[PDB]
This record gives sequence, C-alpha cells and structure tokens, in this order.
Amino acid sequence: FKTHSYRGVDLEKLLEMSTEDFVKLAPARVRRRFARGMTSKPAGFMKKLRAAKLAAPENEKPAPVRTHMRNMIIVPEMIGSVVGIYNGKAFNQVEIRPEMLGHYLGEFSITYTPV
RNA sequence: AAUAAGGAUUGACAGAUUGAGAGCUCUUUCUUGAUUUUGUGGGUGGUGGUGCAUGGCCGUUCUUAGUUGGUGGAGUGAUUU
Repeated sequence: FKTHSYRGVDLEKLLEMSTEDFVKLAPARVRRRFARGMTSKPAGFMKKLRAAKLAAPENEKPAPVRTHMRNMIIVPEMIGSVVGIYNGKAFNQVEIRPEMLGHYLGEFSITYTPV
C-alpha cells in the first residue's frame, strides 16, 4: 500500500499545521483569499472547530458546530472537523480530510434539486 | 404590566458539537451589568402574490397623415359640411 501526501509535499505536517504555511501552497486563487478581505471569517469558528474537535471524550465524531460560512477554506488544523452548512434553510453535516485539502467551503453543500 | 440592583440580562475560553478558530448548543462558573429580557398593545422588514387596486415612464395603431373649433352659412337635433 501507498497515503495522500497533499502537492511523496514527503501527511507528514499536512496533519496539523499553520494557516504562512498552506497560506502559500494552494492553487492560485486562494495568495488572493487568505490575503484578500483576509479578518471576520473565523471570528468564532476556529475559536465553536475549537470548543467541537476539542470538547469530545476522541476517536466518539464530536458534537456538530454552528454554521453561513460556505465561504471558509479547507486548512491543515481542521483535520477531522465535525462540521455542519446553510444551503439557504437547513444545516446539511459533512465528514471533514487530508484529500479535501486547497479545495472549496459550502462547492460541497449542493444547495438547488437536479431531476 | 410583569421578572426586579437579592441581578433584567450580556459575553465567552477551549473542549464535547460541525463546514468551522458559530459559546449554534451542552460541560464549567467565571464575566455580566438596568441599555436588555418575557407577555400584552404594535410596527416595520419583504426580487412573496395581485400590471385587471394603481403611479410614473416606455412599447403599439405611428419611415402615420391626421385631428378641432369658432364666427359665420347651411342643415328638430344625435348635429355638417
């Protein structure tokens, strides 16, 4: 068997890392997202991601958060977190990952039905 | 009018919860300070309806040739040229 090494760059540091770090390693868009309208995104999610990941027993998933920030990023410290999102009415949750990392949040939440 | 400075209430760490560094909740029990909270009375959020409740504008008869009135004059008069 051969684990998702995020850009092996050698999970190991893509498990539990800074916000300077992967600020750089995203694909062009995001440079112009951590650095633009930077403040006031997680005025209190990375501070309810850290109340969740953190009030569990771990391994029992944690007690669901709330959020309408479908405009946040997927970063290497929210790895596991649980997360639950406004499509305009209700909180659709999601498994949060190492291979969701660099990608858009609430792309994921699917809003509109299709057929 | 009721809670009643003996706290109306507010806020939060982080962790449980989730997209999440929303104290959304619950764990704690710090903070909080008459500005809130609760019902009663009522408002003002409304790209929710009704274009046939309507305003204003803009399409159409319209790169149209067409209206209307006095004084005469005509013709109960609806009037007429």
